[PDB]
Amino acid sequence: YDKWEMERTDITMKHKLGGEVYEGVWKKYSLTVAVKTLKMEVEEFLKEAAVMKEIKHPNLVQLLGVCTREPPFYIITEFMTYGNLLDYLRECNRQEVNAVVLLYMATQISSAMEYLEKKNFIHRDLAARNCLVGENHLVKVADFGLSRLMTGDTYTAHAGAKFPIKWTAPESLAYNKFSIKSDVWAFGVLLWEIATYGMSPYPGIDLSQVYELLEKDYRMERPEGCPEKVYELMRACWQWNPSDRPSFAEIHQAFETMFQES
Ligand SMILES: COc1ccc(O)cc1-c1c[nH]c2ncc(-c3cncc(C(=O)N(C)C)c3)cc12
Repeated sequence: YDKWEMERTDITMKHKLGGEVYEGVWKKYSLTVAVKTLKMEVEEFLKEAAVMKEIKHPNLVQLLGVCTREPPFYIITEFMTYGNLLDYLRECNRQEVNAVVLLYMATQISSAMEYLEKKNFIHRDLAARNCLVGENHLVKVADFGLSRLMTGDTYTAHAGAKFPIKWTAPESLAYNKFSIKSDVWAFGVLLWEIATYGMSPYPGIDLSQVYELLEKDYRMERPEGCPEKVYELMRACWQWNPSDRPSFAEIHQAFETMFQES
């Protein structure tokens, strides 16, 4: 798609942000942008740009342009001024980022995931570190790793793939299998990260025993201050059987109701 194509000279790099990711300026609009460069495999990078062209949602990071004719290749996106959600929650004023703001953040993220669910994408690395925060608690999900997968289907990760174990669904840990329901599992963990203002999940629990614990129905306990209804949602996301987990449309509806009633 050539409406997306721009010359690399249209952008000036201002600050390196790691991970081959720069804060840049789109000079004709004096616009601050994020720029991902390639110093992963080329074809993988180009397909990631291709997927992002199809994505249009208020809570998914918006593609602005690509430079894909000649190396080095660029993917240019909107810039989210406050950076990743994990550090944002860890460093925030909790009187400002209070319970209703946490609900608002969860509603936004579930809205993005509902859109992906509907458009046959999976994310596969849903976590606070991969959400970005703009002004007035706007949250966007980073969408650079999206894979096409018809919502009824399963992706099998390449042999020897390494996971973020504590965000990873049981079926992914055991069988390298991913679906939108494994994104639902990860969303549950993300909810826990939000509720704890960015605590690390399963604290102190040895990574090699996480799977064994999950199969015996161990789950993280309700965070201090966490509303019971939100915790119930976490627990639904963490059902062992992927088909028992709620869809993102249901999750989003549930949060929309909670947020509106707050
Ligand atoms: C081409 O865009 C990307 C490619 C890779 C990536 O990981 C993210 C982005 C991305 C898009 N919009 C963004 N808006 C803002 C920031 C950003 C600003 N400041 C600090 C941080 C941060 O938390 N750390 C550096 C740890 C992130 C990143 C982005």
